[PDB]
Amino acid sequence: MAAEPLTELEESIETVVTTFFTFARQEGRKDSLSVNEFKELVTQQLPHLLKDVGSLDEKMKSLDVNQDSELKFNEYWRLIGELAKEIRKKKDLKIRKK
Amino acid sequence: MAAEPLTELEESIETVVTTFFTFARQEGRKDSLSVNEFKELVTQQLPHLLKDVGSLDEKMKSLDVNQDSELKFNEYWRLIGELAKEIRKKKDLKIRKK
Repeated sequence: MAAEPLTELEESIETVVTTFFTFARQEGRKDSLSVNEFKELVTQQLPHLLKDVGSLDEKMKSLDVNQDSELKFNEYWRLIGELAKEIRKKKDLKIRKK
Repeated sequence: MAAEPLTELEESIETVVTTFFTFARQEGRKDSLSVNEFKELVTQQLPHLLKDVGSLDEKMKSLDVNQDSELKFNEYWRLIGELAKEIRKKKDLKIRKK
Protein backbone atom coordinates (compact mmCIF):
# COMPACT_ATOMS: atom_id res chain seq x y z
CA MET A 1 0.00 0.00 0.00
CA ALA A 2 1.09 3.66 -0.33
CA ALA A 3 -0.40 7.08 0.47
CA GLU A 4 2.63 9.42 0.61
CA PRO A 5 3.90 12.19 -1.71
CA LEU A 6 6.71 9.98 -3.04
CA THR A 7 8.57 10.95 -6.25
CA GLU A 8 10.78 8.69 -8.49
CA LEU A 9 13.95 9.66 -6.58
CA GLU A 10 12.29 8.87 -3.21
CA GLU A 11 10.87 5.69 -4.78
CA SER A 12 14.36 4.60 -5.88
CA ILE A 13 15.68 5.15 -2.36
CA GLU A 14 12.75 3.42 -0.60
CA THR A 15 13.23 0.53 -3.04
CA VAL A 16 16.95 0.23 -2.16
CA VAL A 17 16.39 0.39 1.62
CA THR A 18 13.44 -2.05 1.52
CA THR A 19 15.46 -4.38 -0.77
CA PHE A 20 17.95 -4.94 2.10
CA PHE A 21 14.89 -6.53 3.80
CA THR A 22 13.51 -8.06 0.57
CA PHE A 23 17.00 -9.37 -0.21
CA ALA A 24 15.93 -12.96 -0.80
CA ARG A 25 13.34 -13.30 1.99
CA GLN A 26 15.50 -12.22 4.96
CA GLU A 27 14.18 -11.97 8.52
CA GLY A 28 16.48 -10.66 11.29
CA ARG A 29 18.35 -8.49 8.76
CA LYS A 30 20.73 -6.04 10.49
CA ASP A 31 22.00 -3.28 8.16
CA SER A 32 23.64 -4.38 4.86
CA LEU A 33 25.78 -7.51 4.30
CA SER A 34 29.54 -8.13 4.64
CA VAL A 35 31.95 -6.31 2.30
CA ASN A 36 33.44 -9.13 0.14
CA GLU A 37 30.02 -10.86 0.30
CA PHE A 38 28.48 -7.65 -1.10
CA LYS A 39 31.07 -7.63 -3.93
CA GLU A 40 30.13 -11.25 -4.83
CA LEU A 41 26.40 -10.46 -4.58
CA VAL A 42 26.49 -7.39 -6.86
CA THR A 43 28.35 -9.23 -9.67
CA GLN A 44 25.59 -11.88 -9.43
CA GLN A 45 22.65 -9.45 -9.20
CA LEU A 46 24.10 -7.54 -12.18
CA PRO A 47 24.24 -10.25 -14.92
CA HIS A 48 24.52 -7.56 -17.60
CA LEU A 49 28.24 -7.40 -18.56
CA LEU A 50 30.80 -6.60 -15.78
CA LYS A 51 33.26 -4.59 -17.91
CA ASP A 52 34.37 -2.86 -14.67
CA VAL A 53 37.34 -0.50 -15.03
CA GLY A 54 38.76 2.38 -12.97
CA SER A 55 36.75 2.19 -9.74
CA LEU A 56 36.92 -1.62 -10.03
CA ASP A 57 40.46 -1.28 -8.67
CA GLU A 58 39.51 1.34 -6.02
CA LYS A 59 36.69 -0.86 -4.74
CA MET A 60 38.82 -4.03 -4.95
CA LYS A 61 41.45 -2.52 -2.61
CA SER A 62 38.70 -1.08 -0.36
CA LEU A 63 37.32 -4.62 0.07
CA ASP A 64 40.85 -6.15 0.29
CA VAL A 65 41.74 -3.95 3.33
CA ASN A 66 39.23 -5.45 5.81
CA GLN A 67 36.33 -7.10 3.96
CA ASP A 68 35.65 -9.03 7.20
CA SER A 69 34.03 -5.73 8.26
CA GLU A 70 30.29 -5.29 7.95
CA LEU A 71 29.08 -3.13 5.10
CA LYS A 72 26.33 -0.56 5.87
CA PHE A 73 23.68 0.94 3.58
CA ASN A 74 25.27 4.41 3.22
CA GLU A 75 28.65 2.87 2.29
CA TYR A 76 26.99 0.20 0.13
CA TRP A 77 25.48 3.23 -1.63
CA ARG A 78 28.84 4.80 -2.64
CA LEU A 79 30.09 1.32 -3.69
CA ILE A 80 27.13 0.57 -6.02
CA GLY A 81 27.57 4.17 -7.26
CA GLU A 82 31.09 3.15 -8.22
CA LEU A 83 29.56 -0.03 -9.71
CA ALA A 84 27.26 2.06 -12.00
CA LYS A 85 30.31 4.27 -12.81
CA GLU A 86 32.08 0.97 -13.76
CA ILE A 87 29.30 -1.08 -15.48
CA ARG A 88 27.63 1.58 -17.61
CA LYS A 89 24.43 0.11 -19.07
CA LYS A 90 24.79 0.94 -22.80
CA LYS A 91 21.16 2.14 -22.81
CA ASP A 92 18.58 -0.66 -22.60
CA LEU A 93 20.25 -3.19 -20.25
CA LYS A 94 17.12 -5.43 -20.11
CA ILE A 95 17.85 -6.27 -23.79
CA ARG A 96 20.52 -8.64 -22.30
CA LYS A 97 22.64 -7.94 -25.40
CA LYS A 98 20.27 -8.52 -28.39
CA MET B 1 12.80 -8.57 -10.89
CA ALA B 2 13.13 -7.72 -14.63
CA ALA B 3 13.59 -9.91 -17.75
CA GLU B 4 17.01 -10.15 -18.26
CA PRO B 5 17.88 -12.34 -15.20
CA LEU B 6 18.63 -9.21 -13.07
CA THR B 7 17.85 -9.00 -9.34
CA GLU B 8 16.00 -6.26 -7.37
CA LEU B 9 19.39 -4.78 -6.36
CA GLU B 10 20.37 -4.21 -10.04
CA GLU B 11 16.71 -3.28 -10.69
CA SER B 12 17.29 -0.29 -8.37
CA ILE B 13 20.42 0.79 -10.25
CA GLU B 14 18.77 0.75 -13.68
CA THR B 15 15.94 2.79 -12.11
CA VAL B 16 18.41 5.38 -10.75
CA VAL B 17 20.33 5.69 -14.05
CA THR B 18 16.99 5.88 -15.92
CA THR B 19 15.76 8.55 -13.53
CA PHE B 20 18.60 10.93 -14.48
CA PHE B 21 16.81 10.94 -17.87
CA THR B 22 13.34 10.79 -16.26
CA PHE B 23 14.29 13.81 -14.12
CA ALA B 24 12.17 16.69 -15.46
CA ARG B 25 12.35 16.48 -19.30
CA GLN B 26 15.43 17.20 -21.53
CA GLU B 27 16.45 15.63 -24.91
CA GLY B 28 18.95 13.25 -23.27
CA ARG B 29 20.77 14.20 -20.05
CA LYS B 30 24.52 14.28 -19.33
CA ASP B 31 25.44 12.61 -16.01
CA SER B 32 23.61 14.48 -13.23
CA LEU B 33 22.58 18.10 -12.43
CA SER B 34 24.71 20.87 -10.87
CA VAL B 35 25.77 20.10 -7.27
CA ASN B 36 23.78 22.79 -5.42
CA GLU B 37 20.83 22.24 -7.79
CA PHE B 38 20.98 18.47 -7.13
CA LYS B 39 20.85 19.11 -3.35
CA GLU B 40 17.71 21.30 -3.69
CA LEU B 41 16.05 18.93 -6.17
CA VAL B 42 16.55 15.92 -3.84
CA THR B 43 15.24 18.06 -0.93
CA GLN B 44 12.13 18.81 -3.05
CA GLN B 45 11.75 15.14 -4.13
CA LEU B 46 12.05 13.99 -0.48
CA PRO B 47 9.32 16.02 1.36
CA HIS B 48 9.05 12.91 3.63
CA LEU B 49 10.66 14.26 6.83
CA LEU B 50 13.95 16.16 6.23
CA LYS B 51 15.36 15.65 9.73
CA ASP B 52 18.84 15.68 8.15
CA VAL B 53 21.72 15.63 10.64
CA GLY B 54 25.03 13.78 10.35
CA SER B 55 25.79 13.76 6.59
CA LEU B 56 23.97 17.08 6.36
CA ASP B 57 27.43 18.40 7.34
CA GLU B 58 29.65 16.18 5.06
CA LYS B 59 27.29 16.86 2.16
CA MET B 60 26.83 20.60 2.85
CA LYS B 61 30.59 21.21 2.73
CA SER B 62 31.02 18.71 -0.16
CA LEU B 63 28.54 20.83 -2.17
CA ASP B 64 29.87 24.19 -0.87
CA VAL B 65 33.41 23.59 -2.28
CA ASN B 66 32.27 24.11 -5.89
CA GLN B 67 28.51 23.60 -5.68
CA ASP B 68 27.96 25.43 -8.98
CA SER B 69 29.80 22.70 -10.88
CA GLU B 70 28.27 19.86 -12.89
CA LEU B 71 27.70 16.79 -10.76
CA LYS B 72 28.01 13.26 -12.22
CA PHE B 73 26.20 10.02 -11.35
CA ASN B 74 29.23 8.80 -9.32
CA GLU B 75 29.07 11.76 -6.89
CA TYR B 76 25.25 11.89 -6.94
CA TRP B 77 25.19 8.28 -5.79
CA ARG B 78 27.25 8.79 -2.60
CA LEU B 79 25.24 12.00 -1.99
CA ILE B 80 21.81 10.25 -2.09
CA GLY B 81 23.44 7.51 0.04
CA GLU B 82 24.30 10.25 2.55
CA LEU B 83 20.71 11.51 2.13
CA ALA B 84 19.49 8.02 3.21
CA LYS B 85 22.10 8.18 6.06
CA GLU B 86 20.43 11.51 7.06
CA ILE B 87 16.70 10.83 6.50
CA ARG B 88 16.74 7.32 8.01
CA LYS B 89 13.20 6.53 6.80
CA LYS B 90 13.69 2.88 7.89
CA LYS B 91 10.15 1.96 9.10
CA ASP B 92 7.67 4.84 9.00
CA LEU B 93 8.31 5.58 5.35
CA LYS B 94 4.85 5.49 3.74
CA ILE B 95 3.53 6.77 7.09
CA ARG B 96 4.97 10.04 5.64
CA LYS B 97 4.95 12.53 8.58
CA LYS B 98 1.27 13.34 8.18
